[PDB]
Amino acid sequence: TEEQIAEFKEAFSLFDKDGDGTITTKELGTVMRSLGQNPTEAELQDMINEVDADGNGTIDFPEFLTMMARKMKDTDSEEEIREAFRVFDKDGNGYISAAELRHVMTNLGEKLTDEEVDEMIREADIDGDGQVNYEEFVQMM
Ligand SMILES: [Ca+2]
Ligand SMILES: [Pb+2]
Ligand SMILES: [Pb+2]
Ligand SMILES: [Pb+2]
Ligand SMILES: [Pb+2]
Ligand SMILES: [Pb+2]
Ligand SMILES: [Pb+2]
Ligand SMILES: [Pb+2]
Ligand SMILES: [Pb+2]
Repeated sequence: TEEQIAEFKEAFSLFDKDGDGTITTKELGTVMRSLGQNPTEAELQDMINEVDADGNGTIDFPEFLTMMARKMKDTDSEEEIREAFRVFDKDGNGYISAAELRHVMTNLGEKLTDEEVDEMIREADIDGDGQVNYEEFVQMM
């Protein structure tokens, strides 16, 4: 929509120091260093390349818009998976145990045994710690 675009155009403007309608490796360098980040010229060219679809060596507003729109979908998606994880994790210690899973399953209408739930933890527990971490949760969804 019109309103959504004018929001991304402000962020775009922040990068485009010169107001010429593109973001350059050096301009992106200036912003990233405002945020306390290094970065090398090599790393900078890579960030540009990942967004510069026409391949003329800078980023234009349409490329910026297309990128930001996919990031916008990744952000929301990440924050929804994160919220579900926090609900399964009762003590908020960063790990979902068997008792926590069984307790949530029970509320979801599924009365499982500890054997059954220990099997579900084992199914997602890649690292074998005995409980489910965040990436495993994201991967298991
Ligand atoms: Ca993505
Ligand atoms: Pb604003
Ligand atoms: Pb510029
Ligand atoms: Pb072009
Ligand atoms: Pb273009
Ligand atoms: Pb371009
Ligand atoms: Pb926990
Ligand atoms: Pb158990
Ligand atoms: Pb694990």
